[PDB]
Amino acid sequence: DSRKTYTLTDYLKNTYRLKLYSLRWISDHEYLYKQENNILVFNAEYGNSSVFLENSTFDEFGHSINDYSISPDGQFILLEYNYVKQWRHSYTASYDIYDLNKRQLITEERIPNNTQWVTWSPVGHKLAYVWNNDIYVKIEPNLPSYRITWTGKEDIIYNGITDWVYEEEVFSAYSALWWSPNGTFLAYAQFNDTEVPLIEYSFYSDESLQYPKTVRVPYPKAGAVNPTVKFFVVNTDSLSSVTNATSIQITAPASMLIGDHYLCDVTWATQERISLQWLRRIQNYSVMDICDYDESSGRWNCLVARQHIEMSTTGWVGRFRPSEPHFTLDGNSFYKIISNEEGYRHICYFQIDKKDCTFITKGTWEVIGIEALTSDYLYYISNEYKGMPGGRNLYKIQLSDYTKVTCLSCELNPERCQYYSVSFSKEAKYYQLRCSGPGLPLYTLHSSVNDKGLRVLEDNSALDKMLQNVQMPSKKLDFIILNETKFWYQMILPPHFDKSKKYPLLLDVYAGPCSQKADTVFRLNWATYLASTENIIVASFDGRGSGYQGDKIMHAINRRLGTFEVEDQIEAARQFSKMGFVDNKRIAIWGWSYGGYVTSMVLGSGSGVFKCGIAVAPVSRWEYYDSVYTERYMGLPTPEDNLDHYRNSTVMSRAENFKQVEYLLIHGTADDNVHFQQSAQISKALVDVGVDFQAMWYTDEDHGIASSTAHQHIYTHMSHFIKQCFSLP
Amino acid sequence: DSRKTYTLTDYLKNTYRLKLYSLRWISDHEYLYKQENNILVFNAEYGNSSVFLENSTFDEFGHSINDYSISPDGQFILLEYNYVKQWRHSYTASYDIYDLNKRQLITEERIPNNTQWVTWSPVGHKLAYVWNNDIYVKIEPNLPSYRITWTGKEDIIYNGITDWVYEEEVFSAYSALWWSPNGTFLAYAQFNDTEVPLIEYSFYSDESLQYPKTVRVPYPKAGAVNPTVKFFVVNTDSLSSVTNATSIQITAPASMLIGDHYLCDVTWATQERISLQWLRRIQNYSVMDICDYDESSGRWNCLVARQHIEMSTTGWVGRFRPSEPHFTLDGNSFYKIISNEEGYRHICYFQIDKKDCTFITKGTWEVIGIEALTSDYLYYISNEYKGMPGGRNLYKIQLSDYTKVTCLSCELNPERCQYYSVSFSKEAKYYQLRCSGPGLPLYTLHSSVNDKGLRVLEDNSALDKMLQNVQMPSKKLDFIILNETKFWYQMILPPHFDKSKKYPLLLDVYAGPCSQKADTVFRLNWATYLASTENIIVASFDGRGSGYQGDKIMHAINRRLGTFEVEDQIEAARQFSKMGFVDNKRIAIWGWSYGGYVTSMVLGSGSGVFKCGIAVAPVSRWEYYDSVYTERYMGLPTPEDNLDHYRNSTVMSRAENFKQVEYLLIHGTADDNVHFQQSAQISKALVDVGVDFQAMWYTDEDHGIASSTAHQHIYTHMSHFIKQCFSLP
Ligand SMILES: *[C@@H]1O[C@H](CO)[C@@H](O[C@@H]2O[C@H](CO)[C@@H](O[C@@H]3O[C@H](CO)[C@@H](O)[C@H](O)[C@@H]3O)[C@H](O)[C@H]2NC(C)=O)[C@H](O)[C@H]1NC(C)=O
Ligand SMILES: *[C@@H]1O[C@H](CO)[C@@H](O[C@@H]2O[C@H](CO)[C@@H](O[C@@H]3O[C@H](CO)[C@@H](O)[C@H](O)[C@@H]3O)[C@H](O)[C@H]2NC(C)=O)[C@H](O)[C@H]1NC(C)=O
Ligand SMILES: *[C@@H]1O[C@H](CO[C@H]2O[C@@H](C)[C@@H](O)[C@@H](O)[C@@H]2O)[C@@H](O[C@@H]2O[C@H](CO)[C@@H](O)[C@H](O)[C@H]2NC(C)=O)[C@H](O)[C@H]1NC(C)=O
Ligand SMILES: *[C@@H]1O[C@H](CO)[C@@H](O[C@@H]2O[C@H](CO)[C@@H](O)[C@H](O)[C@H]2NC(C)=O)[C@H](O)[C@H]1NC(C)=O
Ligand SMILES: *[C@@H]1O[C@H](CO)[C@@H](O[C@@H]2O[C@H](CO)[C@@H](O)[C@H](O)[C@H]2NC(C)=O)[C@H](O)[C@H]1NC(C)=O
Ligand SMILES: *[C@@H]1O[C@H](CO)[C@@H](O[C@@H]2O[C@H](CO)[C@@H](O)[C@H](O)[C@H]2NC(C)=O)[C@H](O)[C@H]1NC(C)=O
Ligand SMILES: *[C@@H]1O[C@H](CO)[C@@H](O[C@@H]2O[C@H](CO)[C@@H](O)[C@H](O)[C@H]2NC(C)=O)[C@H](O)[C@H]1NC(C)=O
Ligand SMILES: *[C@@H]1O[C@H](CO)[C@@H](O[C@@H]2O[C@H](CO)[C@@H](O)[C@H](O)[C@H]2NC(C)=O)[C@H](O)[C@H]1NC(C)=O
Ligand SMILES: *[C@@H]1O[C@H](CO)[C@@H](O[C@@H]2O[C@H](CO)[C@@H](O)[C@H](O)[C@H]2NC(C)=O)[C@H](O)[C@H]1NC(C)=O
Ligand SMILES: *[C@@H]1O[C@H](CO[C@H]2O[C@@H](C)[C@@H](O)[C@@H](O)[C@@H]2O)[C@@H](O)[C@H](O)[C@H]1NC(C)=O
Ligand SMILES: *[C@@H]1O[C@H](CO)[C@@H](O)[C@H](O)[C@H]1NC(C)=O
Ligand SMILES: *[C@@H]1O[C@H](CO)[C@@H](O)[C@H](O)[C@H]1NC(C)=O
Ligand SMILES: *[C@@H]1O[C@H](CO)[C@@H](O)[C@H](O)[C@H]1NC(C)=O
Ligand SMILES: *[C@@H]1O[C@H](CO)[C@@H](O)[C@H](O)[C@H]1NC(C)=O
Repeated sequence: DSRKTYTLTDYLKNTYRLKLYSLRWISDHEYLYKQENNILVFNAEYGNSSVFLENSTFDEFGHSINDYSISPDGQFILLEYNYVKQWRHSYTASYDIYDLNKRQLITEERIPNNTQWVTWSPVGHKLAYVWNNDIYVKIEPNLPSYRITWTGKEDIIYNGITDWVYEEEVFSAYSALWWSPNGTFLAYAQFNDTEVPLIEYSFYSDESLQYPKTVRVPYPKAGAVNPTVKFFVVNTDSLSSVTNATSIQITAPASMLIGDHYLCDVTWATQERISLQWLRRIQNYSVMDICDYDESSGRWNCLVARQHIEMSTTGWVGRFRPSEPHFTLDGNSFYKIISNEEGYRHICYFQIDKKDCTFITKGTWEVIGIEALTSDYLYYISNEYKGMPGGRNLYKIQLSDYTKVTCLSCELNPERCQYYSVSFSKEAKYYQLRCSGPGLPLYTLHSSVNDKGLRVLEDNSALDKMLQNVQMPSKKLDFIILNETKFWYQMILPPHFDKSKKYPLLLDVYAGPCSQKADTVFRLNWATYLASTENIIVASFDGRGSGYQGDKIMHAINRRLGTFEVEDQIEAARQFSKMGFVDNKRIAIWGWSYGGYVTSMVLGSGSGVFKCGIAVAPVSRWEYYDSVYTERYMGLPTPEDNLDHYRNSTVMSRAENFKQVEYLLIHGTADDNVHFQQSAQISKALVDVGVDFQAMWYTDEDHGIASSTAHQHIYTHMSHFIKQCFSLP
Repeated sequence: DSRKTYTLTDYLKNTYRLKLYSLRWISDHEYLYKQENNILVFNAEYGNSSVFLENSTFDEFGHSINDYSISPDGQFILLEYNYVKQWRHSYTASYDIYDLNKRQLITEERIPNNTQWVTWSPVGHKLAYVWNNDIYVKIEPNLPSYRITWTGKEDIIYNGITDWVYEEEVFSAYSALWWSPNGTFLAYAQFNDTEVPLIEYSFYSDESLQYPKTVRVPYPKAGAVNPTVKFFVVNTDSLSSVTNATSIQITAPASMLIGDHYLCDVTWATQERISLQWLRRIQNYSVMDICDYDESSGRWNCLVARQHIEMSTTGWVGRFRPSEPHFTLDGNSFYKIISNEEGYRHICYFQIDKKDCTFITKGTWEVIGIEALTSDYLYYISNEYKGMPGGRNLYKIQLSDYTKVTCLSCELNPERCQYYSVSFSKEAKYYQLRCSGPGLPLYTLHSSVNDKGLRVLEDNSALDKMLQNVQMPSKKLDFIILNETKFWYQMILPPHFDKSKKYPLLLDVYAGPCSQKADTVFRLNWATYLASTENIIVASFDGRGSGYQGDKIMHAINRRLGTFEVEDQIEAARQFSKMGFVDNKRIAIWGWSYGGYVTSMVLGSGSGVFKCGIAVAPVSRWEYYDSVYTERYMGLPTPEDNLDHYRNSTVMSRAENFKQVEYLLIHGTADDNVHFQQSAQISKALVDVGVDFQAMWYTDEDHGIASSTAHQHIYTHMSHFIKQCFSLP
């Protein structure tokens, strides 16, 4: 075989590039798609298109446009520019609105620079935005804004946007604004961080900055004072009739008000009914209130007969938070993913004023998400097919007959396609299927009326042809049985893999709660190079604490992070050794974030199994990580609750055992998420017991170490380290 | 040779210890000396002693005593405890006073906790102390304090103590208090840092600390707003319990008041006469005022006829600051080191009211310091002997006939002893000589009247016996000639050095202005180990910019840091690499502080001479370092002054040239001096150009990286790096 291999430069320079097909539904039968910087509009039924916005239109706009957003009535387009990233989801930007009918930029009453969030109403062309921590509404794009809040205050009061911890750990979004279905009402949350402590770190900036800047962020570490939250609804239709429209507060239930709590979900049911879910700071008790607008009082009332409790005796509520409800059109019932009596997550059907629900799916597999609901069908993704917890398919269940469940994707291309996601048009008339592996991604379009495939949108035939000239690695997905339970693993195997040889092995770890590192997804990544060019097996194992296999497995680490999930990676490496194609003297481990924590715990365990390892941006002590994530699994770090385990589960306490291994510790100095502090404390502990190790800081990089140069630098540095460890030239 | 070598553990565990003999003169004929934690008093003439304080005296004291200070009259001892270090010289502590006559600890009116500086008067037993940035005076140890100042304010107003930059770069001390010779008057400086910007950096502390602390220090970087200064004198004999004390201000001369300036020296001449030197912010102009008490007005007057101006056309004034004057007994004349008309620093004799001084020494060598003055002789250290700028000897010059100069140390033991310092008794009746090399240190006592050698105090004979058992390296000191000028170097050569073999070579560099790395001092350090155990030659070179050889050499880098001193280290290595016994494939370079900057500039030069190097806490860009040191050499970073060269002399601009060398970059995170920022910007520049390198941070370590565990860890890490570079096992 004289074909080239997949090299590090190939990875770092994106030589072999996956094509996507990212579309945006603007209706029940049209979508937008960018082609040669032109935005085209496509007809789903026939596949013909036209130019929606010529790629030259904003030549002489004077700025580079980052993104765009069409009003639901298609009368306007919002153009985003001057984009400046903040955390994982947050950023600020400038906005212009372009009038499509008269084909002209609107120059009057512009959205201000440094706007934090903007969203159209779901119907028409109203806008809500947040600027300097207060909410503003525009009824018409060219006309003046109406201010909604006056309490906004940098780092203290957040209206309509989340603070750091709610952005990262509860909403996975910066926005905390929710328009009603037809745009009459605007709901929002207000966060108060007044007594929340600040994480402080230096940012060095360009070489020209003489004094470093101190970045200061309200961030509650485990056990600290959390932000408090209030919820409001305003009637935007009243805005042009009164000077100052009233924001009506909906208070949390008494069972939440007795102590610390969170708002964790907001979902509109009808034009005059909203559901809110609340969670206790001890995250095993959740309450949903269903609240109706009282026209005679202008108030929002939440009948106790409509309140729904969710709790767990074995762990926390939800995979990472309570699931979202999907209401029927009349808003009198809803479907929601709930853990059943056997501990498997399945779809339950609720009437709003009845406490007991009815499970409509069951079995020893789980529903991943509900994707669409019509009058006749519910569409969901699950890992049922072939009992592979790491596969994903789309299913359809008849609402009048639950025995009628159809798999829409399972058999389309079963060899190539075992991991799907879906994108439905506005009334679920069409759907795009996206297949992520195990073969090359395939994107296809389907009609819901007959479930027939309309056409292939992207098939990655260009890449298929390129990769034919490369010695690519293969991937095995399989399981081992421990204590009568199947635990799944994957291996990236070198080309021409030969079972009678002994290969070096790298264990690639994450292993946080509900994680999944063994799956059917196709990836071109660092492991690809390591296997293809360096003949290293790269393996991953999903042990106790891992997700999508029921609560018996997921809740095994409840109140006990740093125990079974760590031990199970060690045992996985033992089991791989027993398979006979692994060089016992050359087994390494690596991970990022939680995977950095686990790597570090494994390297400090004294097991003798691992020669070396690499931790990137590790957690080292749970008291240094945020409250919402940490306490979900660990409870509170007090003598009365779980302080003893918090104190027993640190990396630093294992420092002496690092004498036995080669370690490389890496961290970005501007990491707002897992603070540089965490690695600073690992290194001090290692120095204090006289252990030699290797280190690398990345100036001004955050948790993703994702700038183009730093990305290339880190993988280059790590490659040298691994190769040296394994005596590879 | 079956003998052991000098190993890394020997260096780190201090297995081979130099003995010292630290005495404190308390009169013209007695000194104090600590023996077995007893404090003994010695008669200089006969060498008999008595116990002054038993080591058992404070057995039940209840705190460990950090240090002590006996009052000049022997009646009290000040006991220092609860020591907490601040910067290079600053610290706070608690103090108790023990009355030696009544053998009792004083319990009334005690010195407060967290005291910043304490000092006895020079005669008797008055005390002055600074607490909460204000000055207090006690006339008797058991009596209440008189508060002298009321303006003290943390980080803003400093009375009687220095701020960060005056401590490090001006006074080399935290105290800004100066008692008059008999204690009548107490002079002091006040610093005002109102508009000085703060450097901010994180401090992580013990693992128990949930949130990192931000340390904030008023520190003026090059070109930034500097502290301002005022000077005052108070009469301690006329203090009142009923009224606040009156401090008299002495203002700076008008030629200083015109712009930014510094107070740089304070020296009392008589009981009623004080000298002050001031320095312009452009540090090539200095003025001395001589001020006399006026008993009828109670004020201090400085006659313009007694003003003495000092300026430099080629550089800055003084080696690092204007030199201190040495007044005669009547205070009508003084001696001071000044650069002569050929640029060599020699002793000049001034009359207080005459502009012209008379040089009393001359030659192509320099006076290092003035050590004592009597009516007949002035005693000084110089590098005259054998024309060796890296040796030091004690001389006396007859004040009535300047042709009569006598070397007092040169011939005592010329083979062992070529580097001396001295400590004279109160009226120069006796002196202690301290020989530091090139043989083992030797401490001897002498009488001035006929320069008799009275006795050997400590000869290090025990260490000599031990060292005969180990294969110690040798040291060569010699010179190369670069266009017509001798430049000196030293090499630490392996045991059994064979000039027909080719050894690897490490260049140990500092090379700051007025530095000297080639000398006759005996050292037991990391180089000792590298030569003795690893057979590496460790060389050092003093090129342009170096000290003690005249201003033509020292001022060669005026306004041009990072040019000639860098070029000259490359040239030295180029020359060493041709000498016959050097392996030109294995030459390395390392340095700390200024030496880290030079190392980094050398590695970024593109010379091709060096395989690898190590930079510890380097300067990387002059705009990041403090105003007083930086501007002394570089002027101000403005377009009108020297900005272009500030911008041309960074490490970051040379990043691309690091592609052909191996570099290790090390910095402590709590470096208040050369901020971690400076290395953070180097790393980012190398990442940006795609250059791989090695790094190590030291959490919570400062510029010295001097904690016991961090010290051992750094030298261990550097040793592994150099051995790898040189292919040494
Ligand atoms: C965000 O939450 C903070 C509390 O964490 C609220 O701050 C508190 O506001 C109350 C009422 O305005 C303050 O009480 C007042 O104190 C003053 C004395 O200074 C007294 O004159 C008043 O009669 C009353 O007692 C309280 O000082 C303040 N507490 C803190 C810790 O700042 C704040 O109002 C919340 N903001 C919003 C928009 O919800
Ligand atoms: C330490 O130095 C600071 C900085 O120069 C001194 O503060 C300054 O003090 C003067 C005199 O009080 C202030 O002058 C005032 O100016 C304002 C204009 O803002 C004017 O309204 C008044 O007529 C007055 O003249 C000046 O503002 C002030 N600057 C500051 C604090 O930023 C301070 O007095 C010095 N402290 C000591 C103890 O020497
Ligand atoms: C050191 O000893 C001196 C006396 O020592 C005598 O020892 C002889 C061997 C010889 O060298 C002789 O010349 C020398 O004098 C102590 O001196 C004494 O000091 C006290 C003062 O408190 C007086 O009472 C004595 O008169 C005086 N003797 C003389 C004439 O000097 C001295 O105190 C002692 N010093 C120490 C620190 O122990
Ligand atoms: C709109 O109404 C709100 C709520 O009443 C007003 O905000 C209050 O303003 C007063 C006076 O400044 C404060 O004391 C209250 O604390 C405010 N409450 C809130 C909820 O912010 C707001 O000022 C009104 N704006 C206008 C234009 O009248
Ligand atoms: C969007 O829904 C809202 C709420 O139901 C509608 O506003 C109500 O309209 C009804 C008329 O059927 C009236 O009884 C009320 O006066 C309105 N109530 C409120 C809360 O304002 C609104 O008209 C709907 N919009 C559209 C376009 O149908
Ligand atoms: C939510 O979790 C907490 C913490 O585990 C539970 O509180 C425990 O309650 C048990 C039984 O009532 C007590 O014996 C313990 O003292 C509590 N745990 C500790 C050690 O803090 C609570 O019961 C859980 N709630 C649900 C719904 O199961
Ligand atoms: C000694 O001088 C200080 C001058 O400040 C006096 O102390 C202050 O008096 C002022 C009144 O002008 C108060 O506002 C302060 O609180 C006082 N002290 C401090 C801590 O600043 C003091 O009274 C003077 N004593 C005499 C005898 O004159
Ligand atoms: C310390 O020196 C001071 C200053 O010369 C002496 O104080 C003077 O002494 C005479 C007494 O003979 C008085 O007439 C003067 O008024 C004093 N001057 C001042 C400024 O007070 C003093 O004698 C010396 N003190 C000691 C300890 O000897
Ligand atoms: C102190 O140094 C400054 C800076 O080098 C000197 O100022 C320069 O002097 C020359 C000659 O007059 C001028 O041509 C330059 O333009 C001056 N300014 C600068 C910023 O370079 C000053 O002359 C020096 N003083 C002494 C005593 O020599
Ligand atoms: C897409 O084309 C539509 C034209 O309708 C006919 O197209 C023929 C090719 C055939 O498939 C017939 O069945 C169709 O009736 C037109 O109406 C749409 O406006 C076009 N859409 C876009 C976005 O270009
Ligand atoms: C602009 O659009 C046209 C589509 O016909 C295409 O030829 C051209 O390459 C596009 N340019 C950009 C900016 O990609
Ligand atoms: C946004 O900032 C730009 C650049 O300074 C300015 O010209 C423009 O007027 C600003 N836009 C708004 C809405 O204020
Ligand atoms: C204390 O002092 C005695 C007196 O000579 C000395 O010999 C002894 O060894 C010392 N030991 C201590 C307590 O340091
Ligand atoms: C110093 O602090 C200790 C402990 O609080 C206290 O007992 C002592 O009195 C303090 N000393 C003085 C002189 O203030």
